[PDB]
Amino acid sequence: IVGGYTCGANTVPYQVSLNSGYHFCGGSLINSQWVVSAAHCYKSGIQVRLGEDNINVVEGNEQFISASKSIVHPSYNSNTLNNDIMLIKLKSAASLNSRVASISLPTSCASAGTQCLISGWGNTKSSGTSYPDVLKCLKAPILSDSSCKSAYPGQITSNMFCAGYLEGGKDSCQGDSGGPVVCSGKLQGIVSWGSGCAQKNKPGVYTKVCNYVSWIKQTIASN
Ligand SMILES: [Ca+2]
Repeated sequence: IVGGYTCGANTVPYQVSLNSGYHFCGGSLINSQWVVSAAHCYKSGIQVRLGEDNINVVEGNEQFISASKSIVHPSYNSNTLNNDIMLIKLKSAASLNSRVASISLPTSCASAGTQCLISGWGNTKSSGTSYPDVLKCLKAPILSDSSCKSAYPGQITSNMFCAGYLEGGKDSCQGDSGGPVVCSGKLQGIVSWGSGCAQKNKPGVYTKVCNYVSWIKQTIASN
């Protein structure tokens, strides 16, 4: 996260680190047994890490749980990142507590201007690399469809939205992928892609979760 702030330990309790020897993507807990993340985060042998703040330090509220199964969206296109969403089922159910809490799925889409909390352990530098050890947060609005598609002509689908600031300086970044975009108490977005981080006229692109709710709920119910 570039130009965000330290969330504070466990203030985003649905936030998950996906670990395969090291943190490589964020994810969002959606019930005790299921995490949503970006399909481009797909990797064999994920351990989901819940309750994390410092990802480098055991602070005492962690649960580490192996994935039993990943289901990438049927229509996921890795070239375009269209349908950039996947479900990861936990080998055993997370123990839900104040630090490990699921986030509601949307019952409808949010509109342009709605303020969202984006969080993650990705790069905090606009040009260079510094990765934080504690979870970073950014409040950012949903951008207009038109400003989204204007920034990335020929790349934005009805399954994607932009959030952030056209002026740049504040964005999600490498390491944040898969992570939550929460607006008004719902998971509206997943950290998907972008052109660099926090650049002018290059806001973050997010998987539009509200298009996927029936898919998630059917899939979870059948798995
Ligand atoms: Ca930790």
